[PDB]
Amino acid sequence: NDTLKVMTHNVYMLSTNLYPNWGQTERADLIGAADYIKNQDVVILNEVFDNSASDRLLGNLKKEYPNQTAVLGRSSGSEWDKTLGNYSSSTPEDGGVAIVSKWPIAEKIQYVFAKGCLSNKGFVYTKIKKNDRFVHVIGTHLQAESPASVRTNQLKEIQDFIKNKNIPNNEYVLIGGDMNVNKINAENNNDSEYASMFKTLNASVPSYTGHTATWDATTNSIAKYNFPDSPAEYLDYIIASKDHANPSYIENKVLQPKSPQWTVTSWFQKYTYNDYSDHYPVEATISM
Ligand SMILES: [Ca+2]
Ligand SMILES: [Ca+2]
Repeated sequence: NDTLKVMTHNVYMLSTNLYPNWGQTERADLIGAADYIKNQDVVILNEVFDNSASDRLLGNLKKEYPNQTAVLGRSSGSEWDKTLGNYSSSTPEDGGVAIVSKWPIAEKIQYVFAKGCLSNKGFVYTKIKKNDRFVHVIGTHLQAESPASVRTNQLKEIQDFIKNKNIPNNEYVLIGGDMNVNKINAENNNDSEYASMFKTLNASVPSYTGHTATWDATTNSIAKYNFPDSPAEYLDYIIASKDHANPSYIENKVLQPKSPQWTVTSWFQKYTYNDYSDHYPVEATISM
C-alpha cells in the first residue's frame, strides 16, 4: 500500500559482562515475541550491545523480519557494503544499532561518528525495496547527556552523508533512533537543541501521538529503578528529510507496551520488572 511503517526502539541490552543481571537474554525472547514490534515494514534497534542477547533477539525477529543488518561497529567485513567513519576494531563495545525489515535490503552501510564525549557509536544506512519503491532508512543513537555540541556534530555527519549519497529527491529518506535530544519544554524555543535538530538534518517535524515521553521513570519500571526522580524525557524520533520525498503525513506514536513479568537476582535480592526496556518504542506511520 501507500503506507510505510517504521519503528525504533532503544532496547537497553547492555553487555552481560558488565551487567550480568539485567535480563538481557530473557528480554530478547520477550521482545522477539511481543505484539508491539509486529506489523512493521522496518525496525530500528538501539543499544543491542550484548553480543549473545542481541544475536538472540535478531534471531527471534528473523521470522517476520528476515532482512537484517549486522550490528553497527561489531565488524567491518563484507556484511557491510561500506564501513565509513572512525571505525576502530579495538573498541571495548560496538555501536549497538541494527536495522531489520520484512523487505529486501539493497544497500547496507555503517558509519562511525568522529566525535564523542570506546563504542563505535554512529549510524546504519539501509536502502530498502518496499513494493517496487526504494525507501532509505538511517538508524542511529546519539551522544548521551558540551554533549549538545557533540550531538550537533554527529547530526551534521548524518546530513553530510545523505547529501553525498545523491539519493533521488522523489524517494523517502528517514532518520530514526534515540537522538538524546529532549523535546519536552523546548518546542517553543527556536534556539533549543530540539529545534536545531530539524535544521541540522534538514528534516520536517512529524505529527506526535501516544505517550508524552519515551524515557519515563514515572511509568517505566526499569527507568524508575535507575533514575526514580528524573523528569520524563522525549528522546526518540523517526523523521523525514526535506531534501527528498516530503510525506503528506508522518506520525510518531509513542507506545507504552508492558512485557510479561520477568525476574532477575542481584546481591541476594530478587527484582521483578514488566518493561521490555527503559525506553518506550516509537511507531512511525508515513503516507507515501
Ligand atoms: Ca540508555
Ligand atoms: Ca557488543
